[PDB]
Amino acid sequence: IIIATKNGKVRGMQLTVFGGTVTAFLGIPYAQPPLGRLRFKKPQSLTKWSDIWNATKYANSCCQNIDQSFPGFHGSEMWNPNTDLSEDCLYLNVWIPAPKPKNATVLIWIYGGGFQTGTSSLHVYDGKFLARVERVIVVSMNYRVGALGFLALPGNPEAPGNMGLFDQQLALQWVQKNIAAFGGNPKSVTLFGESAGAASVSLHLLSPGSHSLFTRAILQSGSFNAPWAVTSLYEARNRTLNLAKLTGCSRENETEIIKCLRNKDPQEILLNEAFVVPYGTPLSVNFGPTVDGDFLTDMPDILLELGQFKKTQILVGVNKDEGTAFLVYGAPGFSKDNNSIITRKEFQEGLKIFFPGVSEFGKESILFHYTDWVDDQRPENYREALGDVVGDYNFICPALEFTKKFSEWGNNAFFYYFEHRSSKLPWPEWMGVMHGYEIEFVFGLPLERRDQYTKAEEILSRSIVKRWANFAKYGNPQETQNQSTSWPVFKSTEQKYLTLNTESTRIMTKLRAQQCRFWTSFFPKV
Ligand SMILES: *[C@@H]1O[C@H](CO[C@@H]2O[C@@H](C)[C@@H](O)[C@@H](O)[C@@H]2O)[C@@H](O[C@@H]2O[C@H](CO)[C@@H](O)[C@H](O)[C@H]2NC(C)=O)[C@H](O)[C@H]1NC(C)=O
Ligand SMILES: *[C@@H]1O[C@H](CO[C@@H]2O[C@@H](C)[C@@H](O)[C@@H](O)[C@@H]2O)[C@@H](O[C@@H]2O[C@H](CO)[C@@H](O)[C@H](O)[C@H]2NC(C)=O)[C@H](O)[C@H]1NC(C)=O
Ligand SMILES: CN(C(=O)Oc1ccc2ccccc2c1)[C@@H]1C2CCN(CC2)[C@H]1Cc1cccnc1
Ligand SMILES: *[C@@H]1O[C@H](CO[C@@H]2O[C@@H](C)[C@@H](O)[C@@H](O)[C@@H]2O)[C@@H](O)[C@H](O)[C@H]1NC(C)=O
Ligand SMILES: *[C@@H]1O[C@H](CO)[C@@H](O)[C@H](O)[C@H]1NC(C)=O
Ligand SMILES: *[C@@H]1O[C@H](CO)[C@@H](O)[C@H](O)[C@H]1NC(C)=O
Ligand SMILES: *[C@@H]1O[C@H](CO)[C@@H](O)[C@H](O)[C@H]1NC(C)=O
Ligand code: NA
Repeated sequence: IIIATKNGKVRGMQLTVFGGTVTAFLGIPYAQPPLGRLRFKKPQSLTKWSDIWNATKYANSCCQNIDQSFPGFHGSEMWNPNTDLSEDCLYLNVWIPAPKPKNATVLIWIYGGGFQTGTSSLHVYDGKFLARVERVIVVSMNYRVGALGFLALPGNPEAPGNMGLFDQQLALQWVQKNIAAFGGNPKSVTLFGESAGAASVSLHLLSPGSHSLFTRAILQSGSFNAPWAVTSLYEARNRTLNLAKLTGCSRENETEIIKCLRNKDPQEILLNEAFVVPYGTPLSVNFGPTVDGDFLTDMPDILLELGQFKKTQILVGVNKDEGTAFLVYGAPGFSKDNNSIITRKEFQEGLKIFFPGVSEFGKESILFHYTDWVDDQRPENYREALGDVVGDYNFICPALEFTKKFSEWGNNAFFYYFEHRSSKLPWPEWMGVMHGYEIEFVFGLPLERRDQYTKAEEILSRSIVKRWANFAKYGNPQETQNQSTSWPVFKSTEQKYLTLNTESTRIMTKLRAQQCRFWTSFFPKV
């Protein structure tokens, strides 16, 4: 099958899924390759072609540093890129149901990776189950990460910042101009993303240039008000200069700095990225979104507080154990290979690692709030406290504050709390329901019975896929047929959320109320 797009014809491939057929277009380009004089610049328009483009295999993933903290360990390496790294990586993928739909709702996926890593060709990001089972069209794109995507000299168009976000935005533009030719409705487009991807989705809610490119939005374990998500103009400039010094590109004319960095090999930029910050944590975002004056016209906390964003429905949620994954990447006493029982002194050492530029009193307040033991004789007490500190501060409390702030302006919002630790995961049990552990359930991998998942997990993923699809089509994430718990809207007063698990789906209220009042009200002062 061939499809005629605004820039030329493209050829796809057929996929047998669950006794049916999905058509896949892997690797359509959506911008001029950002090479040479184009490195660090906004993505440039793609000039037509007269031939048939073969969209039949995933394209190159963008340049990035690979995670090698556990070589040969599937739990980390399944997130490493699975196609060639290259600066020529501005490509996207399309999964359309067969037979060609007539006006299908589109789901657009934005992967995370701390704004430094990630790629849309990962196995857990395969859109074919969602297209087969729910008849939505799934789209995903590669966008530039790290310094190649977010190096910032604010004002200077040679390196204005936010290039990865403008990559995402240009791919959404492609969906507006082209997806009807695939049988999709450009007027029913839902963005969804996880971690830095979720943060990216929330920034598309703020950026006026994105407001007409999508309908609704789904935020999984991530939002732009998280402490890691937005870099100040101060830090962005300092870090760009630290990178120029690290590569001998230090000049006085700032444009001549950008020209000097353009002649460095992609690798040489990648190797020095890590050292532009003085103190780093497992959650560092060396090069990330900034207030560029273009994509972000003001500091996003101000735009949230004052209601400056797209008015629409949102679906937001978090996992029970967001913080645990990061503890084995540097906290003393922790290991994926033992139950990581830490002492009080090890907990305090852990805080120094995750809170380097915090005052001494700051660290003492975290200690005080989180070690008032109900039972001090539990040896996992400190182990669990440090995970909860990292998870509440970095993910859960910013997600709730974003949802409260957002709903206060009249829009329907739905909040979930994902608490299933799946059956086949390679990380140990003490890490619980880890960051990223819901992606496979959202994409419907447990719907594959040969994939070593339990039956309860197939049921959970089936219900989640239905709710996500109903949210994208209708703005309302119910499973209306199989006698399911209704999912109430999240209001600022009552703060009802839905829990997702294989046992009992429950309505609860005011998630982490005492912990988030600490982080969101007391702590930012320090
Ligand atoms: C495809 O459907 C759209 C309408 O989509 C629905 O309405 C949206 C506002 C949004 O809520 C979606 O989730 C819905 O599924 C049709 O749009 C109409 O287009 C005509 C042009 O002929 C226009 O005059 C109408 O005002 C539009 N209706 C709207 C905006 O509701 C569109 O034509 C459909 N196209 C095909 C080929 O089926
Ligand atoms: C759990 O292991 C940590 C990490 O130690 C490493 O991984 C282990 C699985 C094993 O292969 C060790 O030999 C490795 O060093 C242990 O913390 C270490 O403790 C030693 C003293 O025994 C100390 O010298 C190291 O600096 C520690 N390493 C770190 C990263 O803190 C920890 O003691 C183990 N915990 C439990 C409860 O068994
Ligand atoms: C891939 N991997 C990773 O990239 O996680 C980071 C790394 C740095 C971050 C900095 C700030 C904010 C969030 C960050 C997240 C994480 C890492 C820990 C837990 N499993 C396994 C390894 C992954 C979860 C995941 C999967 C896809 C996208 N995201 C996260
Ligand atoms: C693009 O692909 C064309 C056809 O691909 C081949 O034929 C189809 C029917 C499938 O079986 C497919 O897997 C085969 O590889 C080629 O003829 C054409 O040269 C390709 N264009 C390139 C490589 O630039
Ligand atoms: C950048 O930050 C580093 C670390 O804080 C510091 O040493 C340096 O003075 C800052 N400024 C410049 C211009 O390098
Ligand atoms: C910096 O370089 C640019 C690009 O060549 C040039 O237009 C500008 O005059 C230079 N400015 C200074 C102060 O050297
Ligand atoms: C509803 O229940 C039936 C069995 O009674 C099951 O096969 C089906 O997939 C379920 N659907 C959803 C959307 O959960
Ligand atoms: Na209550």
